[PDB]
Amino acid sequence: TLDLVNLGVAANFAILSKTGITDVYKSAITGDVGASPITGAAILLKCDEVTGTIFSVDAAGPACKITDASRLTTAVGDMQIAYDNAAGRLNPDFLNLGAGTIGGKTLTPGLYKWTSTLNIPTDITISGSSTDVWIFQVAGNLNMSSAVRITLAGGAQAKNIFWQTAGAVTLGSTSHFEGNILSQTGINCKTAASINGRMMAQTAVTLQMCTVTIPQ
Repeated sequence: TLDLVNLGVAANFAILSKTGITDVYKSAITGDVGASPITGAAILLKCDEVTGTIFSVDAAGPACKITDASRLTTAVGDMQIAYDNAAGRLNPDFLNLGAGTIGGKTLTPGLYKWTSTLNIPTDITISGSSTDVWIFQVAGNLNMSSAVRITLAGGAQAKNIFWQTAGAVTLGSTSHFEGNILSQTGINCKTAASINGRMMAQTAVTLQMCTVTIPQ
């Protein structure tokens, strides 16, 4: 059975990036947000958008920000370890499933690999027990189209799902995502996209009136 990706301190964040967090007001974030090593000024969230703590490396950032460089250093470090752990898993259960387009699929537990961009143009289901683990390894971009919903079935939980992407993630407007995103690059959410899962970007997270909730 497939081991969890250990996020270490990064587990405490709904959104963690390296070059900031942009926003089209109003978004709804539940969980802590942070960015390092970029200045807190690069977090463009207001205080009324975040239920949780906004962490900054410095004296800049939103009014409510807490300055904690040392915690953000560990979190981003942990996020990179998680990214490398997820990317490094061997012996996939699936390689190039749906030739890189997986709309309408029900995904069962295990390790999936794509040597391409992964596209999700229509609704999918992720189906398994409360303790089953999914790791999706994507060597290109990850695209989910407008209005596309990931459904969890069988007791599958968002905290047991990891999406590792070598390229940028693009969540289409009104889309509903489930799981942790470990992006080597950006995570770009469009108007009124929901994410039940963490957005861990080694560049930036961009929001457009999005809802982000840390998985429970």
